Order: sequence, then structure tokens, then C-alpha cells
Amino acid sequence: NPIHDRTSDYHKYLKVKQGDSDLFKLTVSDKRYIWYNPDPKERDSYECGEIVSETSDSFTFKTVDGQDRQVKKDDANQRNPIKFDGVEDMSELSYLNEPAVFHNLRVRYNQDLIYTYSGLFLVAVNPFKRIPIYTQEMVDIFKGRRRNEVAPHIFAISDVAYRSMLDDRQNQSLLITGESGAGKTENTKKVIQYLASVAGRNSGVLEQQILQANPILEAFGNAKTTRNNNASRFGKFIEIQFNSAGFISGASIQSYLLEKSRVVFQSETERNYHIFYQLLAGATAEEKKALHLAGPESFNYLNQSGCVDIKGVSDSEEFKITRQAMDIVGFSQEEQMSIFKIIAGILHLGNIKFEKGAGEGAVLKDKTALNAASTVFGVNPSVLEKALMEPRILAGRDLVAQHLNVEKSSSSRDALVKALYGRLFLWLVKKINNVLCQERKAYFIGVLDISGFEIFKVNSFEQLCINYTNEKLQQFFNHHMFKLEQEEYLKEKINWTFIDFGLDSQATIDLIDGRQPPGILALLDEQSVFPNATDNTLITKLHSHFSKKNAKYEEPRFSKTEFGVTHYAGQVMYEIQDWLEKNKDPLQQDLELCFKDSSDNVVTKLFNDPNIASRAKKGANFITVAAQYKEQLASLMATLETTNPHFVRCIIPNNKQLPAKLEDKVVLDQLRCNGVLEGIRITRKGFPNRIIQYRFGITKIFFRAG
Ligand SMILES: Nc1ncnc2c1ncn2[C@@H]1O[C@H](COP(=O)(O)OP(=O)(O)NP(=O)(O)O)[C@@H](O)[C@H]1O
Ligand SMILES: Cc1ccc2c(c1)C(=O)[C@]1(O)CCN(c3ccccc3)C1=N2
Ligand SMILES: [Mg+2]
Repeated sequence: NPIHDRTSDYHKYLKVKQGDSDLFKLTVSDKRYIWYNPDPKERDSYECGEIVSETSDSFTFKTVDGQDRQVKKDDANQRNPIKFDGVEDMSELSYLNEPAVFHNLRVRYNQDLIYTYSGLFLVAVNPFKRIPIYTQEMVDIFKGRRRNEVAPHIFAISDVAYRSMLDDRQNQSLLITGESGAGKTENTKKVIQYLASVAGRNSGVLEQQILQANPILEAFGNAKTTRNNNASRFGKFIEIQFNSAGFISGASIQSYLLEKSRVVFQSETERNYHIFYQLLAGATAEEKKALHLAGPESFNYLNQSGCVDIKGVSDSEEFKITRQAMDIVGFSQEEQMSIFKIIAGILHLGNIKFEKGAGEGAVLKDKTALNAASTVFGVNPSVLEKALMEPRILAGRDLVAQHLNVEKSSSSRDALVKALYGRLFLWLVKKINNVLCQERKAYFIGVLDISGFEIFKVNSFEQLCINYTNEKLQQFFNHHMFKLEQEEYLKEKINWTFIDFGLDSQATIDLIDGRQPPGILALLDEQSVFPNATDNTLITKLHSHFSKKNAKYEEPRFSKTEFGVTHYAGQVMYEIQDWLEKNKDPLQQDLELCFKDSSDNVVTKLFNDPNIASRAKKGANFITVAAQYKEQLASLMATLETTNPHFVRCIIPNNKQLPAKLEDKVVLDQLRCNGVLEGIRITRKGFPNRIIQYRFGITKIFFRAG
């Protein structure tokens, strides 16, 4: 049994190494220790001091450099006896304080033990290197094991959810939180791997298709940002579906709004979506001539950020892997070829250069890029040129050809690019779901992988929606861990004094999405239909409603175009430029009419299939992106409320994507804003189990521990 064999790989990579006689000596020491700050300006930098004396209310301890200091017992962060260092479940610690919890994660992380329980939920600290704990042999070890029978692991919480699903006949979710780069997408994939394996299984083709969906989604929906070389730029909820017997019967991917803006613009050092680099690196021979391709430096949409490759990644090899996944999932050769024509066409569109005509209207003097795009998309270049520079609109009921200047023509060309790419992405997910989901499900385990909290030098509308999604997820953790839990204790009247755990994201949520008094998204929508609005009237309206009024909002003194939201994970300043256009998300109807006539069978579907190309109305206006965002988030939250949730908190070790480098302030900020210590305390002080060290409740008896 590998669990008990100290030579096994399980022991070697998932268990705390045996300590030596010198460590034994230290472990039976009668000395006692304290975690203190050498510099009180930096509360997160701790050293260990020996406690050398005490009074009824203070400790005196030695500092690393010697000099003795005193501290009130009520302010003291005592160090755990060292037999606790490496403990698998931190609810076992005697002293529950910040430096002690960090220390335990630190000891485990120093020996590549990245998973640790923190009471009821799992903490996963990103190793930023490969650790061989996800093999089939590891999978087989965890299969069917109760949590306290095996070491902490993403496989274990996955098995727990799978047995709860069987035993309780109840849908489950696995909610994996974390800032950008923390490990959500990798851990998501391990949960899927594990479930596909243990739920069977000779009848392996579906399981393979499920796994192969990922390189396709990542190639199109992930990109290098400053926070993650493989940042997810869309959120997803993956439903792994099981028949009533408990075997996997299918899967279905719910994808959320994609950051289409990245197709046309990337900040310094970032990349566009991986697929563009994969194509240009990995085509073939006649693909490059058939698609009129050259290198990334030759395309405006890839030559701006100064970064065309990612250390340790071969875009040409990844292209082979993406195509191989497209084959396995079932995309035809003609379908793959049309997918790449659309990628190539986008890049050609981005190389159109509009310039000033005799008058204010733009003209196109060099049509090389226009012609190449039109060739690959299968559209008429003269019709496309006219739809870009001279689109027709109604003015009242009259039909009037506009003549757009350079800036507007360029923006319209970008709008067409973003629509093509976002619609292609939706089409990819739809095609995948049609393959993966071929049976009605009895049960599901849903795994949520959102885009993680992020802060850049410039934060725009996309960042506010990403960070709001993260705030809402933290609140769902707070609701589950603290608020519902104490609501039960009351509904049962069990002698329980309510405890304020001081974690409540409600104020920030009402600021962003309040109705009600109206929050930020509601005012954005109101401005979006006001004929006379500008990004400046919008910011003025926000300040008017919130400045010196809402405690989570800040009107900054250093800028007239930004506002601050105090999120659970820190304040973010948001630049208002282009918000009304991003929210309206316009696309000239003459461009749509041009692409509806495409000779290409995939392009034609992107523009004629209503599930892909149609947009809902609200009154006399198309539904705004903020409204679409809210519908998606509301649908997710409604789904989660039907499941029994399991939480995995991914923690990034530093801001440099490096292994073996824990950064104290970075880690501790996450431990605080994630509510990890509060989560351990409720576990310890509360009454985790109730049917039908104790309380007799009105209709159940509640159990502690044990
Ligand atoms: N358990 C792991 N083993 C090995 N490498 C990992 C692990 N978890 C994370 N990584 C590395 O860390 C990188 C970022 O992790 P990822 O799971 O993509 O982050 P994320 O939380 O999904 N970020 P985002 O999509 O931007 O919100 C990965 O590409 C891997 O290099
Ligand atoms: C549950 C949910 C709902 C909406 C979402 C997300 C998740 C995301 O993670 C994103 O898919 C990440 C990008 N993003 C987005 C992009 C542009 C505009 C608004 C949101 C997101 N919206
Ligand atoms: Mg991700």
C-alpha cells in the first residue's frame, strides 16, 4: 500500500520528510517562541524570538540580533510548538495567527508540498514548476479515500465531492479562487482529469474529448498578461455530467464574456491570444501562402507590445497540439481551415491603414491588406471597403451613407475584428459542447474557473467586471462559511453568540451593482442610452453619486478620468476612457451585411446563426455589455445555489512567476483577504455537523470536531 510505504512516490512527493535527531532535540525543547516584526512599519516581515520571561500580561523575548523586547500577551503572535510545522490540516494548530499559518504553508512549500487543508477547504500555493503528483498512479491512490485517510491534494477534495454526489444524490460545485496567476486553471484541469478517470472507464473516447477541449479553449481564450503567461481572458463553469449510476455521461462548458479588446490592442510586454502566434509559427507551407501570412512583426495586431514569445513555450509545438485536439474533438479539415482563414483575416484587417481623403472622410490608398482579408474571408472587397468607410445608417427613417474619418473607420474595423473573434470563440465552445454533451445528465459536478483578480497600470471596464466577479466569489465563500452557518445556529436556537467575522464584501458589491440607489453598472447603462453622454459626463455622474458618499469609492485628486473601488483584494483605480463605446459594443449593420454574404461555411454561420450573431434588445436599444455581464453572473450564482460547494483557495507565492520564492507580503495579503484564518476559526469554534462538545437544537443535535 503506497500510503504506508515510505519508499513510495506518494510518500516522497506528498508527505513531510522524516526529521533527524537534531530536529528531534529541537522538537522536545522546553523553550517557547514568538513571531515578531523586526521593523514595526512592516507588519508582514516576521522573525522568530525566544520568549525569555513573562509577567501576568506580557512576554519578554530575544530578537534575532539579541536586544530584548516586551509585548503584551494580548498582542502576541506565539509560535506553534515545532511538532506542528508541516501539519496537513491547519485547524490542528494550537496558535492560530497570521505568521503561524504562513509559517506552516512555508514549511510545506519549502518541500514542494503545495496543498494544505485549512479546516474545511483546501489551500493550494502555486509551485511555478512541475511536481509529479498528478500521474495515473496518484489518481489510483486517491480513488475512494476519505479526506483524512490521504495527504492534502486537489484529487482528494475532488473525490470528496464525487462521493457526496453519489451518497447524497445532490449536485456539487468546486469553486477555485485566486488572483491572476495563482493556479485556478491548472487545478481546474486536475479536477477534470481526476473525475474523468475515477468515474470510468472500461469507453475512453468521451474522456479524451473532454480533456482535449482545453488546448483549444486556451489557444483561443488565453494570452500572456503581465500577471500570467497563460492568463485566462474568459471565465468558464465546466459541468462534468454523470448518469444515475455515477459514471461520467458527458460535460458541458458554460463560457463567459471574452476580453475581445485584446485582439486589437495589447499593453507593453503582453501578447494577443496564443492562437495568433501558434498559426504564424506552426503553419505548414502552403498554409502560409494560401493565407498570405508572414511573421508577427509584420502585423499591427501582434507588433505593438514588443513581445512575440513566451519563455519556455514553443508556439509551433503548441499549434500541433491545438490541431491535434481539434482532430480529436471532431472539427473537420474544412472547419479547421476556415478557423485559420478567420484568424489570418483578422490579422489582415488589422493591417488596413486608413488615411485622410480630400475632405474629412477617410480613404484607402493601399488595398493590399483589404484584399487579402477579403480573399481569406470570402467576401467582396469593394463591399467591405464601403461598409468600413461609408456605412449607411437611418437618420429618422432616411437612409444616409456616412463618411467616417480615419479614427472612426479604424474603430469600426476594430469592432468588426472583435466581433469576428468573439463569435468564432462562441462557435468553438458550441461545437465542443455538441460533441461532449450527448446524453441527458442525472447529476453534475461543476468546476468554476473565472478570470482572476487583477490590477494593471491601466484598468478599464474589463478589469472592473473581472474584479467584481472575484468579489462576488469571495462573498459566496463568506456566505457559505460564516453567514449561512451562523443562520443555522440561530434557526436551531443552540446557545451561540453571533460572531462578526468582519468579512463582508456587500458594500463593494452594492457600489458596483446596486439597483437601488443605482451602483456604477446601472449608471453606466443610463449614460449609454443618453444621446448626449461622453466618457466625461459619465465620470462626472459617478463622482456625483459616490464621491464622499460611498465608503468604498474614491474620487482621486490626481486625475479627472479615474475612479477607485476598494475591493476585498485592494483598491483599484479605473480609467473611464472608452467605457460608453465598450458598453454599447456597436457594430455597423453594413459590416454584418457584408459578412453574411461570405462564401465560407464557418463565417456564414457566425453572421447568420442567431445564437451566435443575434443580440437581444431592451426597449429600443441593444443589450449592453454590462447587462450581458450581469445576466451571466446572475445565472452562475443561481446555478451555484443549487449545489453543495467545495472551495479551493489558490495562492500565488510572489509576483514574478518564479518557483522557490515565497514573498511574505504577497502571501499574507491573500491569506487575509481570502478569509483563511477566519475560515479556520469558524471550523474550530463552531458546530460543523447536525442531525436530525454538543448542542441540542430545536430539530437537530449539532456536533463539534471531533
Ligand atoms: N499545480 C501546478 N503545477 C505546476 N505548475 C503550476 C501549477 N499551478 C500553476 N502552475 C503554473 O502557474 C501558471 C499559472 O497558473 P494558472 O492556473 O494559469 O493561473 P490562473 O489562476 O488560472 N490565472 P488567471 O487565468 O490569469 O486568473 C501555469 O501556467 C503553470 O506554469
Ligand atoms: C461568471 C462570469 C461572468 C462574466 C465574466 C466572467 C465570469 C469572467 O471571468 C470573464 O469571462 C473574464 C473576461 N470578462 C469580461 C470581458 C469583457 C467585458 C466584461 C467581462 C468576464 N466576464
Ligand atoms: Mg486561468
